[PDB]
Amino acid sequence: VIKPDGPATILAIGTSNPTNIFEQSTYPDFFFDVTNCNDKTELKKKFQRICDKSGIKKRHFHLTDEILRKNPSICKFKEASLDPRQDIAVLEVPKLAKEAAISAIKQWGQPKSKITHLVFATTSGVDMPGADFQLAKLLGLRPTVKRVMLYQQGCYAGATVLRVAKDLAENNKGARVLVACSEVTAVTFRAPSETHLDGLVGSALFGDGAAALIVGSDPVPQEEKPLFEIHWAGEAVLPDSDGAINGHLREAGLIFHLLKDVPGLISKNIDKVLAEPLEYVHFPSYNDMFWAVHPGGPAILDQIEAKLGLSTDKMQASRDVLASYGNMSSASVLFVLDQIRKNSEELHLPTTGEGFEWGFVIGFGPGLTVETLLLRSINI
Amino acid sequence: VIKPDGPATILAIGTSNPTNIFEQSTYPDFFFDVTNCNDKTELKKKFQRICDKSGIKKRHFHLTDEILRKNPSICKFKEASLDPRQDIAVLEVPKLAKEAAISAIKQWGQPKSKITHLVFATTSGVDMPGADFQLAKLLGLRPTVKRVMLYQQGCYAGATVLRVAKDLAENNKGARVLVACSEVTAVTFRAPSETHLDGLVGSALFGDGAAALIVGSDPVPQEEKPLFEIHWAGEAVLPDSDGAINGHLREAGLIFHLLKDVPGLISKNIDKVLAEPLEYVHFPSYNDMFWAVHPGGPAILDQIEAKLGLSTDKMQASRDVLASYGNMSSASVLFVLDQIRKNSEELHLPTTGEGFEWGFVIGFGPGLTVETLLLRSINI
Ligand SMILES: CC(C)(COP(=O)(O)OP(=O)(O)OC[C@H]1O[C@@H](n2cnc3c(N)ncnc32)[C@H](O)[C@@H]1OP(=O)(O)O)[C@@H](O)C(=O)NCCC(=O)NCCS
Repeated sequence: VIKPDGPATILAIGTSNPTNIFEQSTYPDFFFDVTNCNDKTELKKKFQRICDKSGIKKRHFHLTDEILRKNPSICKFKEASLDPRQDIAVLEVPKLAKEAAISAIKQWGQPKSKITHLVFATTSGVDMPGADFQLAKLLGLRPTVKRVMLYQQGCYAGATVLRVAKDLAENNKGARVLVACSEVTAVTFRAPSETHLDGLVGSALFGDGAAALIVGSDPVPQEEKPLFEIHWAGEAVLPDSDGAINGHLREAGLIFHLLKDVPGLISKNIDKVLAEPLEYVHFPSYNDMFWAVHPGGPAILDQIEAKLGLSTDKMQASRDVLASYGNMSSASVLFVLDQIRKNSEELHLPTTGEGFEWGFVIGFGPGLTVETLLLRSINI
Repeated sequence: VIKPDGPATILAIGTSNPTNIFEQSTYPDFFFDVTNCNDKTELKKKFQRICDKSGIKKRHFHLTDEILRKNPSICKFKEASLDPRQDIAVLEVPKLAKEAAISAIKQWGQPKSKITHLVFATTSGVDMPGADFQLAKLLGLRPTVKRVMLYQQGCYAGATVLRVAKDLAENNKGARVLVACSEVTAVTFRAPSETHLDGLVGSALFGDGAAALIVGSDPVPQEEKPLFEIHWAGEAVLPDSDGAINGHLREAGLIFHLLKDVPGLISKNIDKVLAEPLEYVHFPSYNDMFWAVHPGGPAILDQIEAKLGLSTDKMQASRDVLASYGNMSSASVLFVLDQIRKNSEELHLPTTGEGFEWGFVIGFGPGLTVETLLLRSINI
């Protein structure tokens, strides 16, 4: 059996976001108005404070005043609302991923018939057949596409899809994996409550977006353009982090429980989490590496930056994504990678990874699970 | 980078089921009593006829008369019931898998510390952290265990976990994958209705169970005992099968809709689906192969048997699993593999695959997706 020789390589990155732009400056005005919570004046000041410090400037949402008016239960706190949230999500998640996938396939330059695998991740509702099937059908991929559907994996899923794609691409000759992460906040949209302060954080951070990539080993020279090589993939459940990030798909929708200790737990353990991939590549200085860190919140980026002694330009690509699109869960880290290669091509840098050789793709979510990938950039 | 040489090998199989046995003969009496539908006499006769022709003799359930009385909403048709269904499923799914995993690890003979990967599949509710995290924690596996959580993939998931485990084991040296499939019917439990005849099928067929396997390449001689080798893994979405098995996770739980003839569609296309792996091994006669077909119902086993001209003993292991435990979704096909292996050992057959060299693991579900794996048995 002939197995491919080279590491799993990202051959194309494409992104998409819904067209309805919501400025973070005035998001509390919209948020408290659609959920009929204008009377909760003290809670609005608290949400304004969180939004002002969120590092987010704008977010793209599928949900509008019109869609929330047509589905009033989504605007209610504890009322049965899973059915209309799912009906929106099940349709929009693969549709958004379709636009991201088309852009990734167009950038790749090869026909869609060469796609042998499909890895899809979403935390925006569940359905049978899954979003993976829906995407495959919408794009017109081969009916024999090998699918890996990753439902409800949260914010580390951007890293999980690349970890899964690594093994699929590297173990199958000629395998070209379509990776897709798509998040639509229809299921997580929570009305503000004085009893759910961690729900205000999620409401200030979560945005919509989709990212798609083509991953494959042994790139065909003068045909495919290698962007990043995946050299190591792994994860870690952080000690004493039980219940730090919980998410339950209830009748009222997807309820997130975020403890305030999340940025601190990641900072305390980030050096230990990065220990194994660092030794694989002979301990390069943190400041000699590129960083595609999931913008879970600004406090996570600020505290990883401070704990590791990183120069302020390292977290810039992550902060730019957070500023322009917010926390798009699984999609976020792939948008960061796209921004890293785009900045590199725009500035005519030595490599696709901001001039640096090695880099990290870090995602975090439920567990607390921190998913890490060691990437090598390509010389340009 | 040193990659392993051999194919992904099943090194141990362990199974588990809840202790409450419900005989199929009198199941309609229990079912119509807990759901308060004793007055629906004509529907009871129709359900009795489905249970009598189901090929199922007994099913193991976590749900009892006691648990259903303490959770009245689960016994209702359209009343909001996802919350108590989830509370039960989220706790019981990894607990059942723990028991199956312990049995698999014990049969393997190596410490649990050597497990580098965990692939979990379930259609019995969703949660963040997933059932994968919960299983890893309950077993005390390394905090760095690489996880693949397969939620809501239905009845093909038993084959998907093996396809995923194939690439993980074959692309990583020393990798030992814990495969786990666990199904508890708390979410699929549907009160009988004259307006949901598709629900009667699921009510007559779905049972509880868990199966766990240890998958790895390059077995260390005189330490590990190879049971089956995975040589090919793939899938296919059957033509003109749109909406054949639709499953929606609603407020009232998991609702199934069967818009097409599932057993008829698989039979018509099975020759075409099996074409690629048969080609890999020079088209051996179907009757010279072992069959680990998912016991979705009696019709699928009967119709594949008739279309492919199989001798009656081929579907026996699948029929024995259906008879003893019903349709345990993802877990079923792995129980069949265990039964094929067990029959082979007790009858002192030449191979672990009932004397035959090559064989198929066929899973089917939403799409209509048919997942197939080509396995080679081990000489004993
Ligand atoms: C939420 C966040 C943007 C707030 O900005 P900040 O720079 O931390 O500013 P502060 O911490 O001083 O203020 C945050 C306010 O929200 C509260 N808050 C922050 N995180 C909270 C949480 N997880 N649960 C409840 N309240 C929280 C703080 O207590 C404070 O409330 P206050 O008005 O009574 O003082 C920041 O803490 C952050 O990014 N946190 C991580 C968010 C996260 O975990 N994201 C991943 C989600 S999967």
